[PDB]
Amino acid sequence: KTGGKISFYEDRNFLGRRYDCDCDCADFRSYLSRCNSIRVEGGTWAVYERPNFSGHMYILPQGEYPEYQRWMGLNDRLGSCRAVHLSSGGQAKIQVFEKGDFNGTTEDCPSIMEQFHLREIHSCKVVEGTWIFYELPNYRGRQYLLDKKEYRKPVDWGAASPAIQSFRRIVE
Amino acid sequence: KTGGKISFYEDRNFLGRRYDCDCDCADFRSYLSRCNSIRVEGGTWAVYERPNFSGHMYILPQGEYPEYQRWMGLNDRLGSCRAVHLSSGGQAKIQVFEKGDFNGQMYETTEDCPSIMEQFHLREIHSCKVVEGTWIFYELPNYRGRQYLLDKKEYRKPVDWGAASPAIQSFRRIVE
Amino acid sequence: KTGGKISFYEDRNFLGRRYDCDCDCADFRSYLSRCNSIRVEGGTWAVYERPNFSGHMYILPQGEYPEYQRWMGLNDRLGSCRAVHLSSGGQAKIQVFEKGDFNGTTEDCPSIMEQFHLREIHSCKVVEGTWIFYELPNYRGRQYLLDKKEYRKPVDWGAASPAIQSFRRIVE
Amino acid sequence: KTGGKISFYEDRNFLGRRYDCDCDCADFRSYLSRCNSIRVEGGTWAVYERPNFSGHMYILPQGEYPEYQRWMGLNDRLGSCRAVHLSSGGQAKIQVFEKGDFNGQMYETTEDCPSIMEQFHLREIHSCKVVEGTWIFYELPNYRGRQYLLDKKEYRKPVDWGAASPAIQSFRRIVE
Amino acid sequence: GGKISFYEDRNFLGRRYDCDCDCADFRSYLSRCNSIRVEGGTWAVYERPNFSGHMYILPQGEYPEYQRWMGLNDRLGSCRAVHLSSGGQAKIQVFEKGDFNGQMYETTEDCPSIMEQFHLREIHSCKVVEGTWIFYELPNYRGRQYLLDKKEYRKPVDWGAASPAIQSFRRIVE
Amino acid sequence: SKTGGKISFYEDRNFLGRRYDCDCDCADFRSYLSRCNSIRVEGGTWAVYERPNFSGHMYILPQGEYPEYQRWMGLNDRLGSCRAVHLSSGGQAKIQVFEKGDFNGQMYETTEDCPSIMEQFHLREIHSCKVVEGTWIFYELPNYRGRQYLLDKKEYRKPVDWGAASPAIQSFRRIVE
Amino acid sequence: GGKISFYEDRNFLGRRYDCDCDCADFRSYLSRCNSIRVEGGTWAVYERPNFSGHMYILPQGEYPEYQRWMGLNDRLGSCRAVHLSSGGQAKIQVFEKGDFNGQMYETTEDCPSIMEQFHLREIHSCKVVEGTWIFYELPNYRGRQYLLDKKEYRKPVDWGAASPAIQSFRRIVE
Amino acid sequence: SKTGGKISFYEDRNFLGRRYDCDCDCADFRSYLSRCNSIRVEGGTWAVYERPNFSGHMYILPQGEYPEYQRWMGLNDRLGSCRAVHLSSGGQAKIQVFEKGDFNGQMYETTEDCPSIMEQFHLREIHSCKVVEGTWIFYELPNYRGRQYLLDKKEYRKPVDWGAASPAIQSFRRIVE
Repeated sequence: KTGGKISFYEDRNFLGRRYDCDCDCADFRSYLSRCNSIRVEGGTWAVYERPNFSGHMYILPQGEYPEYQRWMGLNDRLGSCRAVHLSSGGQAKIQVFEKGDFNGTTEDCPSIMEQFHLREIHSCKVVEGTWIFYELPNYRGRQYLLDKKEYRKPVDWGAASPAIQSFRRIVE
Repeated sequence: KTGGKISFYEDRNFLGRRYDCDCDCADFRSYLSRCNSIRVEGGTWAVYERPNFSGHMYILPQGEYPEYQRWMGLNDRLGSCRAVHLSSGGQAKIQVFEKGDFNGQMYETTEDCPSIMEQFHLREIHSCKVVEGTWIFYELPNYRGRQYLLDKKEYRKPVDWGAASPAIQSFRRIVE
Repeated sequence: KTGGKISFYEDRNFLGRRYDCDCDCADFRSYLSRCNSIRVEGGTWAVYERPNFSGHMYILPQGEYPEYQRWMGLNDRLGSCRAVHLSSGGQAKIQVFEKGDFNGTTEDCPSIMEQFHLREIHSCKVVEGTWIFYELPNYRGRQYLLDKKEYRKPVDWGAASPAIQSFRRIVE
Repeated sequence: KTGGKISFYEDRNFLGRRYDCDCDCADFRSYLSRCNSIRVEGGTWAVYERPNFSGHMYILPQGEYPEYQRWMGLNDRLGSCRAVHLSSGGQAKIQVFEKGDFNGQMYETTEDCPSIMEQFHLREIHSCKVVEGTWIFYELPNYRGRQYLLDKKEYRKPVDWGAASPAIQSFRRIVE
Repeated sequence: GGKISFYEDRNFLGRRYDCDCDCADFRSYLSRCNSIRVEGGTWAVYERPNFSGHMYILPQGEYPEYQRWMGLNDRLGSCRAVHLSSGGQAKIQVFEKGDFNGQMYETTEDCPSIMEQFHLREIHSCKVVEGTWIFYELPNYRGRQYLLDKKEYRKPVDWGAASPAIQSFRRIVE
Repeated sequence: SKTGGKISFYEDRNFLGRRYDCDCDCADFRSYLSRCNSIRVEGGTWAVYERPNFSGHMYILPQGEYPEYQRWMGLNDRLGSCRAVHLSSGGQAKIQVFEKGDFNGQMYETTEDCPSIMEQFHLREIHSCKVVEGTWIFYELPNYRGRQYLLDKKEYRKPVDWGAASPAIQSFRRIVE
Repeated sequence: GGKISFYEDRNFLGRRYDCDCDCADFRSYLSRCNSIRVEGGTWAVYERPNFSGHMYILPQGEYPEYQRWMGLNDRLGSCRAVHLSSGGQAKIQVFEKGDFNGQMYETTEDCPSIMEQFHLREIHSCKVVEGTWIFYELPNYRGRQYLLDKKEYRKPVDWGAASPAIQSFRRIVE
Repeated sequence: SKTGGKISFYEDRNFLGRRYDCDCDCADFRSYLSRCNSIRVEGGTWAVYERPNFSGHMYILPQGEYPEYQRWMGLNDRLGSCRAVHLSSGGQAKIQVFEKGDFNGQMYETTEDCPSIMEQFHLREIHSCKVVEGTWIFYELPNYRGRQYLLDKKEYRKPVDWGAASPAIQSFRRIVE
């Protein structure tokens, strides 16, 4: 998905004619008559026996495959491939109960009061992803980082005067 | 993930002495008098005012920061940095359905499953909605057999994967 | 398509947050709020105002674009991109009339007689692509190369004893 | 295209002295006693037995050749190489149709067209089948205006490009 | 910039996992490791995850069988990079007169005025016991620069000076 | 030492004009550059010289980007030679080892690797040690075999201090990097 | 391995086209060229296509305005790389006795037996007028090797030999 | 000279075992490698030495891959230092120029660039010339301005021989690479 490449050799042991794919190729049978060994430098890839992403599909993580049997393959007939994009951003979500612990949406909040009629924030638990509390609204002031765990109060993180008033999501 | 990188410059506009970090640095005061511009070429980084990750912290994601006001810093002192890891392995989950459009019993995990008859007692998987991640179905257990690839979305019948059969007995999460 | 990359900056003059795409990205608005300048190192790219390849689409060859107006853009709203694969292999086709000049399909021929009941080859003209005549059948013996022109007889290329008896297509 | 490369080795199995070509070499006898294996990392190459591209010729496309019998050579003498250029710019063409599913007058070029009213006298393009290449439609002439991207296939109505309007008056071929 | 790469089959084959830094776990990526290529740096490599179990250390080089690093099996789970450098290991001796006579003053730390720290006008000879040092003609690290990347220097010209006028010096780190 | 590092000289300010790249040491590039008003240092630390064959005023340039020569405390724009500074990463690395615990008994001091305690000294076991510079590797068996323990710049009153569950140590090496 | 890169706007902006070799045309890719970065090699750059019109030659360096290479306008259409190297430019003088006395014999070509070509047992001094040469103790380019990468050598030890036994020599090319 | 080139030494045959990379000149890697049984040469030509500080038997290794040391005519497997051979690309490059056509009249010979024919000689025009080594650039105007003509290793009986439509030539440079 970023820094990924895959190379198909017509012969075992990374010999013969060779076809290199960075992104997806619907059909490369015009370049290779067979494929008996594959190097995948980056990323994970799905390779299909036949073109336009049809046929038996095998999955190849990065690694070095000198015989098709090494990628569970059946014969030596492949014709198309596609890079799989592992979901970079995932379960970005968070809950805030502010004062104390509890009962006192998933996208950034510039204004504690505007986006949510909550005075301040004094408790909160993470579900997935990493979040960043900002002291003043608009994401200004001191920054504090929260992994995907659960925090009991402004002391479960570092902010003596819990003056949190904004929150952004990490994305990678 | 790994493979990140970040370069700190002495002067504004990516000029002066330059220190390149590719992992975490408990001290770069023996290299850089000050910091006045940053280039993040990969990853997300946590930069610190003082060595050993003390002082004020600023979170920098990829990009080109020609002034320290551009990462909202209070001055040009920095002495340590750490790479925020974004939770990947340990982020995805799945729900598999016994009877077509999500009828029958609804089973769910975020682990894997080498034998669904052993793990879940089902023989065939007729449907499923993947909450998060990308997954692989294999016709037979122990992960051998025909493979079908599933991304984050829903599957009313076994149509979207590449078959007209329900036949599967193992699946696995992709982490790289 | 091979050795291509594109970088979106949220600020003019290649400043600010930056998102890098190798292959296609259906949606990157979670990474960039705006886009005011683009570097495309390799290949040509289509960028769409909105995600999943919808909206106004602009085309960017490799080059360096410091304001959106420089890629004919309208505002600073882009959300998805796709690399365009310029057809590598094209009008691979050829005609053979053998003896003399004339009246005496587009894929390789191991056997002059088997694939076509033609004795030998003594004339031929190219339409598109590069072809390679082989002396003996099965692509053996002397090799001769033909660009996409038109040849009058075995002397329009180099093969005194015109013993051509096979033909392969170039692919790049 | 350009960006190719090819490496010649003295011994079999990619061993011995190594000469790397990235463009055409009229002589490499002052470098390599012999040639017994080749690695083509990019491009398609024409290798020659004698310097100044004389002698027997063998055509090598990307790949790993550990013996000279593997490129069907007669022995290990080589002294020159030249990079077969595969005809790109000058390979594609288009046919544009005045009336829906290819009714009306049928017009065709392989050049470009900055103003189709000027070039062809049509006001709107309702259909077209692209024989070869990838092309760009712009709503207005001189290539400004809305852009739609077309690959090699057919278009019954103006549906496959991104509009419900026929409005166009310029188009261009992509060469890179 | 170090790199280490784990292979699940002998002779650099199978699935491959790459580290640029420490890694507390690879069990999710590789099930066995039977060979390694270390392209930068030297690594502590551990049997289980979280840097535990038995530890083998690996410098640059290509290891095609786990025995070739003395491992007892193909089980490995974490690795962190031996980065130890301790740039804190430089010492220099400076003398008032030449050929290492006069008041002699040893320092492991930089010096912005030797007139201030040491009450000396010139330096006429010098021993570098450890490290690499720049000599400045003026205090506050300005003026003519001289690089002392050797052992001993008996008169100023040895470091390529035509005057004993040197007033500050500092160490190069890497 | 060695490994990668690179240096670029521009005729004009802000990284403009004819450019010259030093990969290793070059004693005269006067034939490529008429002067030098800006430098880029990607790798390593360089000494640059006003005149060829490593003479004249020298300035030292670490990694960094120097848009005009006053940024390298330069005096003019005449430069002619470039040397890369090797900054040895393998120098003083001493280690003390004792036959008794808590630093008692016989004590040897050394700076070089040792295939065998019993061969070069007359200790079977090793019960305490001091690391004076560098970082070392202890082995269970002679000739750098057996279990490995990684020892850095600290002190060790008993074996368990370096992780070992016994005093059995019979070889050691220093690290080089 | 040379590279040159054409930009259609001043200051390295706009569409960009890259050459590794000669190129008879860029009109299909760029309409103007207003600045160039030459990262390897030196280039003849031509006004029109097919290496015609006026010619400007460009070595490594970053040219942000076409005037900075002395061009009269932003029109350029082809370029080929000045590769001229003429490795044919090496000459060596060898002498029978030392300090450049004895029979003296000049050659621009290699020599597999100096006993055969020249009727001499040893070489006792030598002048390298141009190029770089290896000296072999035995004929047919075997035996102890000595590298002559300087100007003059008055006795064998100068090239680091402890005997005048040298019997063949050849030039290094690049 | 300078520019990129690299050299790799392996402890064991066929590119196995501990590895050491020389980027520039290294005088003692005995502390990294115990011996050397295979070498990879990516860039340039190297002189390798049996013993440290550039002494012992030396062998010369061009680009290539040498799986055992007999492939570099080696005698044993002791190596200790490495020097990269600089093979000057800018040496003898002579040029003769005449005031008359077909080599008549005054004739100057030179090897260095020349901002002005009228300043350093008393020719206004240039009608013939010989290039004895290298390749040169003729300019219309003094100080390397005006129209450029590219001259290689040949001879030129009249101006049109180098492409020019007139004898107007008033400066010239040699190429360096």
